[PDB]
This record gives sequence, structure tokens and C-alpha cells, in this order.
Amino acid sequence: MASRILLNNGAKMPILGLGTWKSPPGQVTEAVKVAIDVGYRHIDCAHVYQNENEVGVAIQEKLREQVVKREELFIVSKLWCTYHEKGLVKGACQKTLSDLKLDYLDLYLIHWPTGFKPGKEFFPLDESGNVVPSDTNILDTWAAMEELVDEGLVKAIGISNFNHLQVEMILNKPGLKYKPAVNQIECHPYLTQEKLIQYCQSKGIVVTAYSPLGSPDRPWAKPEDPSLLEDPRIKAIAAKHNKTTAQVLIRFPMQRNLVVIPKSVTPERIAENFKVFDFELSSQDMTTLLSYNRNWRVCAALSCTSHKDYPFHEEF
Ligand SMILES: NC(=O)c1ccc[n+]([C@@H]2O[C@H](COP(=O)([O-])OP(=O)(O)OC[C@H]3O[C@@H](n4cnc5c(N)ncnc54)[C@H](OP(=O)(O)O)[C@@H]3O)[C@@H](O)[C@H]2O)c1
Ligand SMILES: O=C(O)COc1cc(F)ccc1C(=O)NCc1cccc([N+](=O)[O-])c1
Ligand SMILES: O=C(O)COc1cc(F)ccc1C(=O)NCc1cccc([N+](=O)[O-])c1
Repeated sequence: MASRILLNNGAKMPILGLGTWKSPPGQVTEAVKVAIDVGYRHIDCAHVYQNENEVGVAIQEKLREQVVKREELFIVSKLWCTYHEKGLVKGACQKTLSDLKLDYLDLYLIHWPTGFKPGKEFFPLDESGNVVPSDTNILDTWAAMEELVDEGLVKAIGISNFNHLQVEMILNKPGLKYKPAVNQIECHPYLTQEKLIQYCQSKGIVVTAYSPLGSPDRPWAKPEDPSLLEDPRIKAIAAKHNKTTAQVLIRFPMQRNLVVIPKSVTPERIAENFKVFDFELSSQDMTTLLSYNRNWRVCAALSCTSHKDYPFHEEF
């Protein structure tokens, strides 16, 4: 399969990237170095992950070593919720650029549609534990993102965790200058996202699947929870193809025309997870994997469920 997908800004994006949420700061530099050595050309980052400085050390060292050229890398980061204000967006992007030791990002996403009160705390709370919103709306934040393209800080802009009505709100924005290039959403066999994916693809927006292995290291995992990597039905498809369960879980979104960003800090898994370009799942395999949907969503925050822009009350 071709390694890159064409975005609606005219640039090509590698369909396989390395995730970095939860990658410890003392391990992520070597994880990213190994990833680049074994062929990864796309790294998914965020300020809220608190490890961009260490990701940046790896990127810079591989550029200095001339393992890769900057134009061959596709570096993604995200604007955190406490920076949705007009006057804060550029500085938030600049801090990410400084930490990653880059002069531009290939793609910068609104991380969540929910804006929060600015300040030091990433989740400002009231005394009952509700997140404290900011009055900013998704359209003014979008205008601020467009300015970053026009200032040369980012080559593409997009969104993450937007439901179809929130995507539509931007597409219908008066005076829209740049369409979102990407919507990055949770997607795996237990949360297959058909409706939102078809909506986005019909509008020319590329979808990136996050948590493709079900995020088994998420901090709120419970022992009894569903496990994609241990599902015997997925293991059987993997065995039939002489691949690992993770390799099937990564190839699955690729064949839906999605980008996919599995996370690992384990060098042998980083290399394993990249070995997915030389086998195909049949149409029957694909439909069988889709049949496992249970609307099982792993990534959301209870503190945000009354925010006016909370994305997951809508069906899709
Ligand atoms: N936009 C958003 O709101 C958002 C939300 C969630 C995630 N994301 C992005 O998506 C990335 C991926 O999602 P995620 O981190 O939630 O989880 P994930 O990629 O679904 O799963 C990561 C977990 O799978 C393990 N793993 C990786 N390869 C494996 C293999 N071959 N065999 C067995 N276990 C394997 C990792 O272990 P080891 O690391 O110990 O090897 C880790 O515990 C994130 O890191 C982040 O970049 C974005
Ligand atoms: O958001 C991510 O990329 C992964 O999840 C997190 C990563 C972090 F470093 C810290 C927190 C989270 C987390 O709780 N993420 C979930 C989340 C965030 C913001 C808004 C909402 N919401 O439901 O509106 C949900
Ligand atoms: O709520 C958070 O901040 C992170 O997510 C959890 C934290 C926990 F301590 C326990 C469970 C979760 C959890 O299930 N999170 C995923 C989730 C899916 C769908 C809806 C919600 N919600 O909060 O409305 C949350």
C-alpha cells in the first residue's frame, strides 16, 4: 500500500505514525529515535502530553545525523483546551515549536472542541469538580488557527474529537479561509465510527484513528475491560495472515483510508508495528472486524460532560 495520503492542503501525510501520549519522558527520546531508524516519518504529539521537549531531542538528533531530511518528516501537535483564546493561540503553537525544536509543524490540531479557562492548570475545576469553561467558540478559535498558516508556523490545520455537527459548524463558518485537513478521533474495532468517518471523508477531510489498540495503558483502565489485543476473534484473523494482533489492528484503519497512530515505547514493538505494508485484509476480514463494534469509547473526561461543546452527547 502507498505510504502517504493526500490532504486538502496539497501535502502528503504518512498513513502510519508514532503516538506519544503516556510515553515517559525518560523513554520517549529513544522511542522516537528507534521509530525514525526503522522507517516512521510521522510523529503525533501534544503540549498536554508533557513530553514534547524530549520528543524534540530525538527529532533534532536524527535531523543532525542526516538520517532524514525535515521535508521527509510529518510532525503533528495540538492546541490544548486552556489556549482557545485569540491572544493565546500563537504563543501556544510557538511553545510547541520551541520544545520540538522545529520552525514549522506539518499539522496543528484543535485538540478538543471544549475551551477551558486559561491558567496554569490544564483542567481548571470548580469546587464540585466541573471543568471551568471559556466563552470562546470553535469558530473564533478556527480563525486563530488560520492565522498560523498565514504566518508560516504550520503547513496544515485540523481538528480532533469534533462530532459531525461541530465539523459542519466550521465548514459553514462565514468567511472560512482554510478547511480542516484532518479530524483525529478514537477508532478501533469496538468503536468503528462509520457515520462520522463517512461524513468527514465525504467532505475531503482525512480521518486519523487514535487509540487503535484500545489504549490498554490509559490511566483509567480496569482489569475487566474489553481487550482488543486479547480478543480471540482478532487473534484468529492475525494467525491466518501470519501477523500479530497489533499488526491486524493497525492495518485495519489503513484499509479504510484512515491514518493511524499506534503508541509504543518498546523498541521491538515499534519496529513490529511498522511491518504492515506487505499484507492485505480481505473485504470479508474488514467487514468481520467492523462487526465487533460495541460503541465502546475509552477517551473522554467526566469533568467535561456539561461543557456546552462536549462532543459525545450527539450520536456522531
Ligand atoms: N487526539 C486525542 O484526543 C488523542 C487521544 C488519545 C490518543 N491520541 C494519540 O493516539 C496515540 C495512540 O493511542 P493510545 O496511546 O491511547 O493507545 P494505543 O496506541 O491504542 O495503545 C498503546 C498501548 O499498546 C501497547 N502496544 C503497542 N504496540 C503493541 C504491540 N505490538 N503488542 C502489544 N501491545 C502493544 C503499548 O505498550 P508499550 O508502549 O509498553 O509498548 C501501550 O500500552 C496516542 O499516543 C496519542 O498520540 C490522541
Ligand atoms: O486528550 C488526549 O489526547 C488523551 O487524553 C488525555 C491526555 C492528557 F495528557 C491529559 C488528559 C487527557 C484526557 O483526559 N483526555 C480526554 C478529554 C480531554 C479534554 C476534553 C475532553 N472532553 O470530554 O471534552 C476529554
Ligand atoms: O473521566 C476521565 O477523566 C477519564 O475517563 C475515566 C476516568 C475514570 F476514573 C473512570 C472511567 C473513565 C472513562 O470511562 N472514560 C471514558 C468515557 C467514555 C464515555 C463517556 C465518558 N464520560 O465521562 O462521560 C467517559
